[PDB]
Amino acid sequence: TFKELLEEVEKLAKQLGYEEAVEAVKKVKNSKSTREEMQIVVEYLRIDPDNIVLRKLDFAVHLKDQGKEEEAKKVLEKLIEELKKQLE
Amino acid sequence: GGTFKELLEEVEKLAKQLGYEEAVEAVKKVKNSKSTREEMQIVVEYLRIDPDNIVLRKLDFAVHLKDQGKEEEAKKVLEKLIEELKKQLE
Ligand SMILES: [Zn+2]
Repeated sequence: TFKELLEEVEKLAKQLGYEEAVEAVKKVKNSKSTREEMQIVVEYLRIDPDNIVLRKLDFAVHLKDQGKEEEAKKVLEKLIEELKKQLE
Repeated sequence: GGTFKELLEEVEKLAKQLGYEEAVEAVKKVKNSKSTREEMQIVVEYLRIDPDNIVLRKLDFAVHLKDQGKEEEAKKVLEKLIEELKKQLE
């Protein structure tokens, strides 16, 4: 699921020491709507504009906002793969 | 240098001069948009094509801010982007 993929992202970014990213993913994972998800993304984009997790999370939430949930999840699967490859 | 749209016109001209063709067309489309919902629709289609383009990234953020009714902070983002583009140009 989207939230399950978010949880894996959060674990990998945590293992990588991305604490701002961890905070935003966790808050998006616990959001009640796409509006709130996107509000969270915007706040963290302000704090860390170059962060690869934030940038991919932004694009995925955009896709979820459009009802393109499968593509949104494919974005996170690719982010998970990138995080893993930095880690192994 | 004034409204959101004029700032967008200036981004569009500098990005054109630098040769950012995708970002030029996105900014042109955002500028001619009827709603923040349309503006965001355009940003997303162009983020898919070129996710690392600096103009697209700042445009996305400015449109978010406009979406939240923070029009003045959105203009400030574009003003910072215009400053950066003018730096790489001269
Ligand atoms: Zn965005």
